[PDB]
Amino acid sequence: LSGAVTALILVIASVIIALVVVGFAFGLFGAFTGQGTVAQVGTATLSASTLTLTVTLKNTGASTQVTGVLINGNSGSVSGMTTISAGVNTYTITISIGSISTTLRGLVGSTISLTLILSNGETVTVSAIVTS
Amino acid sequence: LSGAVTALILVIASVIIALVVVGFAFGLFGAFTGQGTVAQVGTATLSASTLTLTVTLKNTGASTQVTGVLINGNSGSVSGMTTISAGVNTYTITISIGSISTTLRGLVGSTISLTLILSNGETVTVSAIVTS
Amino acid sequence: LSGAVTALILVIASVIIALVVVGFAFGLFGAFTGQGTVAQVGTATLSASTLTLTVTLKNTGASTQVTGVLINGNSGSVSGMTTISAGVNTYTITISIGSISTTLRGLVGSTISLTLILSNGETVTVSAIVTS
Amino acid sequence: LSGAVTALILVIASVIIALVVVGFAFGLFGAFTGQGTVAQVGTATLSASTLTLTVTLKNTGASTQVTGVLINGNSGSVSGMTTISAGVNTYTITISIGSISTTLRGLVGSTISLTLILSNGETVTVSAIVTS
Amino acid sequence: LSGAVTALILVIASVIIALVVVGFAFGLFGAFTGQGTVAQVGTATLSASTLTLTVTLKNTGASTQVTGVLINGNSGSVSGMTTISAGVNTYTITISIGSISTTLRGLVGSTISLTLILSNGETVTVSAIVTS
Amino acid sequence: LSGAVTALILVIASVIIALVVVGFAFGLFGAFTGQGTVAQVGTATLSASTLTLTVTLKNTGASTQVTGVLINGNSGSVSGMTTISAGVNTYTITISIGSISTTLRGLVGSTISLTLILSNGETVTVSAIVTS
Amino acid sequence: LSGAVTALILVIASVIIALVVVGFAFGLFGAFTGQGTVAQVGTATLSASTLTLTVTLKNTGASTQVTGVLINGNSGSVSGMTTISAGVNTYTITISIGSISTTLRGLVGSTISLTLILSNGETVTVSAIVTS
Amino acid sequence: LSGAVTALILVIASVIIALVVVGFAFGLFGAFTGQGTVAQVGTATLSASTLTLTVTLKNTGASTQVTGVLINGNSGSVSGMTTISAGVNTYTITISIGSISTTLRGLVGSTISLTLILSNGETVTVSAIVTS
Amino acid sequence: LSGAVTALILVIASVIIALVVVGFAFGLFGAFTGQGTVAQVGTATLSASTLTLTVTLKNTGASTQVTGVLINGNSGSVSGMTTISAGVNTYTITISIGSISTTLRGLVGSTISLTLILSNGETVTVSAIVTS
Amino acid sequence: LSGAVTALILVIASVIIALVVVGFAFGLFGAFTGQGTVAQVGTATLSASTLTLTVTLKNTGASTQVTGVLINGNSGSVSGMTTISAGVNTYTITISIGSISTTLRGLVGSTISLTLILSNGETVTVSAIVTS
Amino acid sequence: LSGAVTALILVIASVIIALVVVGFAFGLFGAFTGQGTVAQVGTATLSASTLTLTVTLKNTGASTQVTGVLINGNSGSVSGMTTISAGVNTYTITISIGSISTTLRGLVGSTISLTLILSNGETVTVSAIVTS
Amino acid sequence: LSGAVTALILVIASVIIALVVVGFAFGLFGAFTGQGTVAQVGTATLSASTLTLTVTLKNTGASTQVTGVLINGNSGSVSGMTTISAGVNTYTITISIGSISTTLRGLVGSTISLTLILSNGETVTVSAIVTS
Amino acid sequence: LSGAVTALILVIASVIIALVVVGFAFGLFGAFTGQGTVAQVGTATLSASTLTLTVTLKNTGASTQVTGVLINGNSGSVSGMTTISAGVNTYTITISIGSISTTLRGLVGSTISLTLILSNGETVTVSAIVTS
Amino acid sequence: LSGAVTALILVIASVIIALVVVGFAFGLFGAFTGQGTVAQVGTATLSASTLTLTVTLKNTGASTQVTGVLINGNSGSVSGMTTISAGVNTYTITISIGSISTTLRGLVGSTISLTLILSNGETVTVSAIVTS
Repeated sequence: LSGAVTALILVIASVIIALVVVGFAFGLFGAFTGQGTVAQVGTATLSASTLTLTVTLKNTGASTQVTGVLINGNSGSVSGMTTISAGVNTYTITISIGSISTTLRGLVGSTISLTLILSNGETVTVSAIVTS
Repeated sequence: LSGAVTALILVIASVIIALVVVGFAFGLFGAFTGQGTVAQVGTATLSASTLTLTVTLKNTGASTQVTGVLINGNSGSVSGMTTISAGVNTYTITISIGSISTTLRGLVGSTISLTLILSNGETVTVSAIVTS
Repeated sequence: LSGAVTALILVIASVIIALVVVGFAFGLFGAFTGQGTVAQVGTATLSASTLTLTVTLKNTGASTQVTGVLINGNSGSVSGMTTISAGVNTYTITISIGSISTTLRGLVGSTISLTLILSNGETVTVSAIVTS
Repeated sequence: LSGAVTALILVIASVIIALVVVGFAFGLFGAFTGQGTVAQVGTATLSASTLTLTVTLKNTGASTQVTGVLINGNSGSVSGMTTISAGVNTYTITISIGSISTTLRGLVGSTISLTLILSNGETVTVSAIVTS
Repeated sequence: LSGAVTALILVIASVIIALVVVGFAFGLFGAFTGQGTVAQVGTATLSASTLTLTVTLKNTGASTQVTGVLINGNSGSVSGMTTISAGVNTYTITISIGSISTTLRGLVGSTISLTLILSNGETVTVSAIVTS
Repeated sequence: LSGAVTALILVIASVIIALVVVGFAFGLFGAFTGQGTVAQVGTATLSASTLTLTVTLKNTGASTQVTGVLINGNSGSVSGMTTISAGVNTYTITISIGSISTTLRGLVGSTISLTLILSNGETVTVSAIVTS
Repeated sequence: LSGAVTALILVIASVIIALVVVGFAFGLFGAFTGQGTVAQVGTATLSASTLTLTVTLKNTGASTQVTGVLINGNSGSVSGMTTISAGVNTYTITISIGSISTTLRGLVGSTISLTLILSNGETVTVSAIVTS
Repeated sequence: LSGAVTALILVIASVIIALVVVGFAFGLFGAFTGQGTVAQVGTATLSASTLTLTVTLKNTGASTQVTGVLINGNSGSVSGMTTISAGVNTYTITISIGSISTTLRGLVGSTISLTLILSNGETVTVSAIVTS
Repeated sequence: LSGAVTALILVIASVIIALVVVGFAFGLFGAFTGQGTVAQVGTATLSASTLTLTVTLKNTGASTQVTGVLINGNSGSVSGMTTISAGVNTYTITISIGSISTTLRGLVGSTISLTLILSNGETVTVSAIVTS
Repeated sequence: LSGAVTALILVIASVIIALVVVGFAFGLFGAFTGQGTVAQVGTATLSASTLTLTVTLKNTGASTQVTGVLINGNSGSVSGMTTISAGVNTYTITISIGSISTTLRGLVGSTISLTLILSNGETVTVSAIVTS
Repeated sequence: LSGAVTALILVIASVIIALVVVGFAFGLFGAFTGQGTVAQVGTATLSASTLTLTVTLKNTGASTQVTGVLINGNSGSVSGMTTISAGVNTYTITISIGSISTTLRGLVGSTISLTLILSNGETVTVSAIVTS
Repeated sequence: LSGAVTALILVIASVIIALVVVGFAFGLFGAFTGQGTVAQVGTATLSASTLTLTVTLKNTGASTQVTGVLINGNSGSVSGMTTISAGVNTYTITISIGSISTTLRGLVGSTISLTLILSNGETVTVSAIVTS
Repeated sequence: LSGAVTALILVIASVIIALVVVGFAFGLFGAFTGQGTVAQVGTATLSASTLTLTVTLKNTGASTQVTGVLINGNSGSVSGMTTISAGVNTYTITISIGSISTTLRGLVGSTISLTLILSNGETVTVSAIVTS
Repeated sequence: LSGAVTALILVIASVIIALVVVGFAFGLFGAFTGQGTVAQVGTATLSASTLTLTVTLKNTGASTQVTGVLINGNSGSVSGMTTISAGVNTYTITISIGSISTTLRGLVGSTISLTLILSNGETVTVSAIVTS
């Protein structure tokens, strides 16, 4: 008599745990699909004199914050417009690095490769032209 | 004399309980087999202008209700053809999100990732092409 | 003489009472063997729109009624085809609960667990599929 | 003097009743050992056009019948070869559902999961391939 | 003569106790089945700045309170809308915890995993998207 | 004087009968202690082609013969090594059923469960491998 | 005495359930093996004026059908030779689309990429050379 | 007296039954361990013209019979070396299916996937190279 | 008077019988607690060249003997260090099976499952690595 | 009479034990969810001359000590700021290995792979750039 | 004449003793149902530096104090908040163990197992995460 | 009276037995919870020259002793630090196998998996790096 | 009494069964850890004149013989250095296939792809360069 | 009760199994992150007069041994600086090759490709200019 009731209790507990696991697995699918992506879609303009970067970055997911920016050398924080809206938009971003200041004078008119770190863990690689 | 009648009473009651448990266990097998699954079989199309989603879903179970949808930004409700029939069918679904409206204009011709919230605790990842 | 008559009377009375007890025990054996067994042998289809439960029940003993049904929130009375015949049959039952009404539309296509309350004290656990 | 005869009568009745209980327990053991076990051994073929199932079922127990079969949408009755012989044999079953017919044509070449409903309180979960 | 009377009394007492045990065992079936199954059915949403929790939860049982919540390592209390009704409905919960404050700005737009601790002892794990 | 003789006669008769009953109860104890124990101890090999069974049994009671053997559907009398000695020892048994012949060819290399009806009212559950 | 009876009943039920699960799992292997994949083997020719596609498709599994075709613009519907036989064969398929009709005239002599939508939830990438 | 006799009879019967169940449970361990599993070890050459399969199969259990083979089109009987020995051997098997004949001629030099429906309720996925 | 004497005799005999039964029941406790428990602590190794088995067995009970061993297809005898001492130990066992001799030479380096048949009514399941 | 009392006691104990097991099982989920997940977010900072490390680690679990750091050939210890704070943060940590010192001067400006080992069995791959 | 008086005395005594036994039986059930049941409902916390334990135990029975606590390797005496109040509460538990000190440093943030020793003779497993 | 005394004595004996069994079952809880669990939590350095082994194994259970070590082809003893304390520590274990020496020198820098057979009945698999 | 005796017997048997199963599972993990992994580390030199193969294979497990070597057209046996010792070694293998004789002369100085069939159920891909 | 005990033991065993599997899995991440990646970073110089070689190599991971070197003509042993330290260095390696000895005089000042066989199992490609 004691065995069967325990069997039913164990069956119910196993069903409950299985349903929780399945629900969490589907939640992972949804969350990972909706995490958010950012990638370059067109050539970006970078102002060498003022260290201002104008970039066009698409977003097919949730809003993402631009935590940091890095170059082939030193990496510096963003000055303005940290937030990235969903969809394709034109962003005005100022880069403030002590070492990079007054070092792009000779490179005006030639392409430069940059990386835009994102808060959600994604990484953005952009190629841009620099102008005075 | 009391011990034997007690033993037979307990045996009969325990047999009844065990049969009930076995029957419920088999009912669980049937219910989980027939719970119903949904998966995509081809490229879908998401209209950019009217936020109209055209998608084909393969169902191998009971009719399911599409309670919600998820897009790049906020989760939104669906307002057309919620019911999902059995077999293979083509659906036309309208999405109602105020904020994400008109953002799809920039992304015409690209590829997008969707999620269709289903009633039976299931999220179906969907791939669609954004068209205007 | 006085002792002998008393001994004879006592022996006869003891034989009578022992026979009565044995007959009662055997009647108990028969009644408990034939008290009635109820179990579910197939997937139950539960409707959320009209709150109607379709179930299959096997009975190898006495016929029994369904006094009530216990669902997620609270026990509710049954209003259709309470009587359970012998053998294997299909019973269609209408459940009337005001409080739990209009909650099951979110569960269409999922699986639900509900318990039947029978007249003879036995509780039959049932696994069912929610459909609209 | 009645005490001794009462004790002897009670001992005899207890012995008979305990023997009955033990015999019933062992008979129940034998019956449930030979109750009838059915499982699949090879992939089943389901014909979308004719709704014919070419399934091979292993039976390690007593003979049992197919009361019904449930498919994605609605459970339906079976037409031929309901009786299942002991041992592994190939069976042909015709499935009749009102609306399910002609819906599986889009599923040709895919995989479908269905469960049969046997007589001995058992549901057999069968994997299947739809065929043209 | 007293032996038969004692045997009868013991038989009746054994019957009463056995019926009580059977009734208790059958009542425990509903008592455990009705405790409810709680599991996520769709991706949740968490606001980093306001630290307010939006989640969708499915319940197949009685109302269950959320005693505490833990996200990374620490357990915090919930502010409002503690009670969880039966069925699938959206839940808005304000989360109060000192450690999380000023930390989630890094994880904007990134998937996170958190668990809600319920009153009935059942635990639910949730996958959620952190939003600004 | 008349009463004392009857009292003496009744006392002596009651003592004699009580001694008889006590001795009979002790005889029941001794006889039921060594009624016979038979339980399978090792894996049994069943020959498919000739339908020959090879099982190992453990005996702790008096020698008991095998009345018959029950198989999935048919019950047939044994033909070899009916007698079971006390202790653990291998037995070779030939089963005689007309229909079982050639039926077990499919299950070569598979497990099967059989029952051996014994003379002393005991049914022994047996697990065996069908090897050709 | 009830405990051991429940033990054997539960053991037999667990054996049956495990056998059914194992049989279904092993059947799923062959079911998902036999579904068969389709991949183009030779260069395909698409006739711009008559919208006729001459493609050879290698089918390594069960027979499938071509529900729809996807081209540079909107999707299309096949009209002839929908059924795909097993093995390698040359197929003649006609595509019917209203708006995209005759637009290929400018692309005569070039190469185009199209995707076929098969019945078994499959998309087949096909490389096509347009001819006059 | 009678109660004590009944108690001892019940104790002895319970010991008998419990030991029988324990012995059967331990026999099940050997029965399931010794059933035998068969898996492919190396690439299997196939003859397209003669429709002969040259496969190497590893068996670590009991002898088994290859009941049938499932090929892309439809399952067919195997007419060569149904018997499988223990250890690792090279088995030459001739497949007898009329419809699929000469279809493999096109696929000479490409890999193919087969399924063998073993006797002991097992399907072995086989990877083979088609040769002529 | 006779009734009083009968009552006294039966009371004394009943007390003695109850003490005997409870003593037997309590003795069974130690008898079954000390029966013997056997399981492997470490992986075994079977030498194909000499058919010597090296296994580590954990015993938490009385001494037991290895009556036989179950291998892939057949049951063979053991001829070395059958006796098992209490406590974790390393044992060397020589296996003699003529029919499947020298077959393991091809299987060197693979896993294998083999079963030990003990004399205490138990079957030990042992995992081993075949080595030369 | 004692049989029913034992039946009730065993049922009560079994129910208590089953509830204890279920409560422990839910504690397992509650423990596992908060065990912590750590992943890199962006390019790290490495100083060759000072051997000072500053790396950003996403933290979603309980704060844990850093047992050590993994370097090219030899594992390394942690000098300061061993404790980690939940959430994205920048922390200055010093590796203390005598041999590795002054070796990094050769590889200034080249990508390097490091590993941070968590105390609770987590090892995370870190990609960094070496700077002077 | 004495026979009737003796029979009446014995009958009254037997009735009184039987009623005493029946009344004693029910109080036993009452005491065992009110014996005190303890189960876990939430994840616990252990401090590495101070070893302070805070756990929530569901209490469905009479107040049962904790005599001691088990740890991974030893038995830990209770030094704080021995008393337990029925219902979910917060307890500050300190363990007086000397050699075990400074052994939780390396486990901070990992799953740990503990067990409570109640004063009523029951033990409950604990799942927890230790913190610094 | 005779029946009443037996009822009382057997009830008391059964109650004592029931408490003994329940106490054993509840003691088994802590007995098997504290049996000893060990896991691997960090990269284990292996020395090629002196065969010195540096591991990191968390001990969340009872104090245990490493009974032996298994390598790719040989099994050898452990030289020092056989005892494993509670909590994560750095363990230096020396292996003494003549054949293993100097063979692993060619495997410097690779990944090697080792086995540590514990004394509590659980085996441990370690991921190790061969260093010189 | 009888029920409690049955309960103790069942508990002891269940503990023994669980111990055996857990020990066998740990044995499985040990065996799979020690089964042996074989891969290639450098280019293989194949002599076209006498079809002699020189390869360098690393091994992390037991010695495994080379059952067969496969060439583009036909599989063949090996003649020397069948045994593969643990650790990185240089092996010389002679292949005997009549058909491929003198065919390799045209491939002198060009890349080729090989295949090895090891005894431990493994296939190895070997890149080789043909030398005259 | 026995079922509950078995459930507890199996759950605990699964706990240790899952923990050890997770730990071993993370160990693989650690080991393969630390395996050691070696590649060329600058133009190498080979002295044809004395077979002297000067290359610059970077080892981002563990110390690795140059077991052998391979050129187009043949592969010979290395005699100079087998050991590789962490970080870049100028390696003066003496190569002993038979066939190609004193044959590079003609190609002095021309590009050549060299291959070195490392200890961990990875090969490298060297672009070197041979000099007189």
